[PDB]
Amino acid sequence: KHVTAAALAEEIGDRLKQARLNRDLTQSEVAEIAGIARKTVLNAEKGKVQLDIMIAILMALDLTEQIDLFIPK
Amino acid sequence: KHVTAAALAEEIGDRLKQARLNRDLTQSEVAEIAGIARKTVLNAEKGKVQLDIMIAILMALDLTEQIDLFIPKQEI
Repeated sequence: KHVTAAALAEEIGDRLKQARLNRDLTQSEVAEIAGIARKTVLNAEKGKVQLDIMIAILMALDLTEQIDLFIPK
Repeated sequence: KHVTAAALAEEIGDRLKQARLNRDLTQSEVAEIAGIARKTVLNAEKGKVQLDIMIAILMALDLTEQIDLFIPKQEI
């Protein structure tokens, strides 16, 4: 991939948005589940998010089982 | 897999650290390659990092594709 880190972060944000839509959830619903502000979820879907917050969002979508496979050892 | 988001971020920090060590790189050298501050790398290895910065660190370690195991591509 010949892409900047910020552009790839935006692509990951889009994947998070798609995962959410596939689960028929709104940003407000994801925020309520994770116990965070709706604005924080909105920002995450733009690629602007802290790692622990992103993980909390993913846990709200039941999408953290793959993380065991991320740079493991 | 019953763990908190904070704990999991810290576990990812430790994985970033061991990926770096396996490549014989220092924190200073990763920062240099990625064009960021040393302290930013130090904090990332403790699990304190923004998504774009984590990606830049992965790119410095030639592990960019691993991001697809953090959030896979999604169909409609």
